[PDB]
Amino acid sequence: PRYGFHLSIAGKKGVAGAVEEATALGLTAFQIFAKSPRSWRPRALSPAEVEAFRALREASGGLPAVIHASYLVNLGAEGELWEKSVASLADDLEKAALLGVEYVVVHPGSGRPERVKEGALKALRLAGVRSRPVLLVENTAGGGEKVGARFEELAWLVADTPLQVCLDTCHAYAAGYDVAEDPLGVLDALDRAVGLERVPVVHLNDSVGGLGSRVDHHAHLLQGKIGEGLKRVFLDPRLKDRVFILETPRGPEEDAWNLRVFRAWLEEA
Ligand SMILES: [Mn+2]
Repeated sequence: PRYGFHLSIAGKKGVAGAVEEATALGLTAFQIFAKSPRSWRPRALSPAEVEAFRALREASGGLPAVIHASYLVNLGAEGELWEKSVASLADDLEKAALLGVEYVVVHPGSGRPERVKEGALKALRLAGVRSRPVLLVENTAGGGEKVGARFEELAWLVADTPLQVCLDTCHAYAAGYDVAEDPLGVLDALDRAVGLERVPVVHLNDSVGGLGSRVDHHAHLLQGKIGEGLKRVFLDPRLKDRVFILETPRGPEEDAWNLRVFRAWLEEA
């Protein structure tokens, strides 16, 4: 299984900088934003930057890449925040298409599940996206009016659409799926409801919150409540050809810790 982190695109290196950092760190997959997640403004992507990104990626393994939509996106919003969210996600998809990034992942949002599906489909249409890139919807911690806590709901969300799913282990744990003590059972449930063939990317986040706590607080590998449970997910034979992305604080110390754990686990495949 491939593994990586969420890398920065800020600075003079732009998105090309992320490709370089992935190679430097020795990652086998990576994730980036298509623009600052703190603002709705789209980030200009020049043809030269597109060429650099593609050339750099292809020259060093063509590592699978994922573009994460901003947390600002809420496809379940009833108000005009919906239009802003749909347009922002369409931008992510358009940028991904230009860069040759195969996946864009977004959280469902909060509200009526039907509104979320409507939003996801509208974004795909606005972006004029074909079979590529593929939009992935993540399962969530649930609670309140958050959509996607149950795998069965996600299965309905992607039914009759080209949407696929991104499993987040922290979200699942927070929602009530015992990834810590029954990681195999959680994957069995996901395969029955959604089908693992439609889960190309896994956000292998550990959790600060407890089982069914509805708390969405990511933790580094081995530093949360799931612990070695994530090892069982990472090494499950059914996911051996998937992409695993950790979404936690970045830095030399943090990265070294996480890479040492990922690599130790990989040796146990
Ligand atoms: Mn989260």
